[PDB]
Amino acid sequence: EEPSDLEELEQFAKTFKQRRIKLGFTQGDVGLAMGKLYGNDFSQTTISRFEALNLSFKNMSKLKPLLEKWLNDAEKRTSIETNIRVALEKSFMENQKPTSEDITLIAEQLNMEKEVIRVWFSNRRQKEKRIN
Amino acid sequence: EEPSDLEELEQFAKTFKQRRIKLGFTQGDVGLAMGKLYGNDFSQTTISRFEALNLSFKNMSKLKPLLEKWLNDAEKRTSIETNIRVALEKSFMENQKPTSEDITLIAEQLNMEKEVIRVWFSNRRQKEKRIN
DNA sequence: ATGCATGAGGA
DNA sequence: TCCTCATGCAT
DNA sequence: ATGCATGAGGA
DNA sequence: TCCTCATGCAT
Repeated sequence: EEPSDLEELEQFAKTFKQRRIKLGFTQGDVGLAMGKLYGNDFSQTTISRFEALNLSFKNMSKLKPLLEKWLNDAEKRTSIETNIRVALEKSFMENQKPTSEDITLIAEQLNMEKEVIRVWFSNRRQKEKRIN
Repeated sequence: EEPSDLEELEQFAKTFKQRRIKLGFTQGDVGLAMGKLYGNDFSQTTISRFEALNLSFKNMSKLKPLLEKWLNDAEKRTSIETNIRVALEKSFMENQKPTSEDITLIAEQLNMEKEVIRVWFSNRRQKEKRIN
């Protein structure tokens, strides 16, 4: 094993956030600098997820090398109802990956558009793969 | 959470390795291409650790964004004795972070240079923070 | 694929 | 000094 | 900081 | 179609 393991990534995240704050940069500032200085800008959202390890170990591993260059050098949409959420969570608990059919049922059952439900389960499986 | 969570990073790693092999590139080839095309070369070791998630979630998160640019576009040293290792592991089990004093003891006790032992525990704590 | 090491940054 | 974190030479 | 979404790539 | 994975707009 050559790449950073989980404990090391947690330390890098710690260090990165300290340096950013020490230097007076916002998460947004860093994301913008990454595009200006290294050719790949990142959003405030991604910088926030990285610093909190709210990403999978696979994604954190891709990003760490990129953010490390910065560190060295610096030196219509629909909103889901509260009750529908809980039920959705309950379902996720039963089956993490419902089929197109299971899903269609669950949609009508909750009276929600199919695509919205398909996406909710996709987002939920992704969140479950996050470190934090 | 915006960055990739653990499950998503595992999927990206899977995908990345499949594409690399499908395209006929070695891990070394990719590491070299990253320097030629994106300005930050990586070693075969890092590409191997990334593909196996033998890095922390923090480090995987840094690397994923960088390797993602590639993926899109492609489309004197001392050797430790076997018995000393086991004992060292036993020790690690008792105390993960021994002090300079604890360490010095353990060194003489095993008749090994101090620095070598300090480094072994540092490497061991790092390995423990890895996803895999 | 991985053991032993280095080096930057902060401790 | 000495840790953490990222990374890699040598094997 | 995070809910809901998109889009690339493969399934 | 439809998943996984990376990423972000809008809130």
